[PDB]
Amino acid sequence: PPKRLTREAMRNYLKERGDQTVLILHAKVAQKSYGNEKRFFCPPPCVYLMGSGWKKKKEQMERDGCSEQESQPCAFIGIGNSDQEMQQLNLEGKNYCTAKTLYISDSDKRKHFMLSVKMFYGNSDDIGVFLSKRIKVISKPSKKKLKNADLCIASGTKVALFNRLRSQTVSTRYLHVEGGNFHASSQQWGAFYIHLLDDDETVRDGYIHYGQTVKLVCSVTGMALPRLIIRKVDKQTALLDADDPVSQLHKCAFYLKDTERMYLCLSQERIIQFQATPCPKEQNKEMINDGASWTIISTDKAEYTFYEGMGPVLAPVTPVPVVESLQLNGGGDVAMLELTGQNFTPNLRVWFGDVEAETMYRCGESMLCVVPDISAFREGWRWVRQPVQVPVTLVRNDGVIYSTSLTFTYTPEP
DNA sequence: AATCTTTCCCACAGT
DNA sequence: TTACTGTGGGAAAGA
Repeated sequence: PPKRLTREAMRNYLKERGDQTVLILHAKVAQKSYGNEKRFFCPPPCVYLMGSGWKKKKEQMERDGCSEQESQPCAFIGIGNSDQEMQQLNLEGKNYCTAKTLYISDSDKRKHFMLSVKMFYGNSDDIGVFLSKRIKVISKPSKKKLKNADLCIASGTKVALFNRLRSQTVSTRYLHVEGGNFHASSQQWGAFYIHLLDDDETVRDGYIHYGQTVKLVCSVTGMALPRLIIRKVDKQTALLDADDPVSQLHKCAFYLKDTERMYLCLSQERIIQFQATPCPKEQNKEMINDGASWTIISTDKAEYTFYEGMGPVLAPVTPVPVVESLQLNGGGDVAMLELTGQNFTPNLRVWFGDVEAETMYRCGESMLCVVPDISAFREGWRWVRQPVQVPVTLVRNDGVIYSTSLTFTYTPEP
């Protein structure tokens, strides 16, 4: 039968933390296909397997007699209904795989959907079903123009940047940090924070408009580009006088501030600067290189982390709970902690460090638990003598551990 | 009338 | 050459 997590096994986990993590990276918007069209999601949704637990799991399975294909994690992806209209992803040799041929027909009437990722090992042992964040279905890019918060880009949020032509032999390329440099990758795409700057030269809020100075920061490596002025393009000109909101899937260019019309530009797989030509017709326009035209789109991320605290289990690890936030109560006579998040179940207990707490399930989004007494952690303490911080972890009845990034602090009373 | 969003159509450059 | 395929741009339709 399945075993409950022991205090010792929790201690061992807390010491090492070899979690298995599934990340799903995708755009927040998808353009619908009309008729027999296939307009593929771009950038292509990406599944990443993160953490040292994938290697540990793989070694455990092979020691127990699995071959390499049997221990290989497998993934299928689709857009959230029936059927095995799900497309296979190849994760062999890679950390990750992109879903390059997903689309949504106009016969689908949903205004929003989630990607569904189904995972199992090559021996057919179920891992489970992992959901993306919400994706809004759009008809096509505008323009021009804010009341539609969903179609605008807020300062501090993440964007992908890709470079297309209508038809080319060469692969669509995506801004992606790799090998210690910004590159225009055919295989992976980065998500960049887009920071609006005080254009004097720090954080400034609100939505991004053409003609504003922004900083692009890789959400993964923290690498940053120089100050850029984001400008609007149509066909092959950057419009110098546009100042309307930047919107989903619009073409734009990045003029390197204080430069003699140099723009961020791709060259094969390299990111360079290229000089625009001044345009004799009208002076409020500059002709740009095709490598200097980028499509911008807001990006999101679903992340699930799990660990077999008591060894292999027969139930899938999913639905994986995610804790958004922690709220202290008091309240009743008991010190209570409220957890808000997703995928909660009555088979979960909140653990404070290596101490299991009485936990009350309310719904998939809410749980309460009894804050252990400080002596719990500090033997003989009859009150909080100095601050004590402990990790908060969710644990399932079969010993699977769902780590949280959150802690709880006991603070001395003033 | 006017303006905006959705759907439909076509042509490009690659198979 | 003709036939077929995603994609951007622009026309037509619907709101």
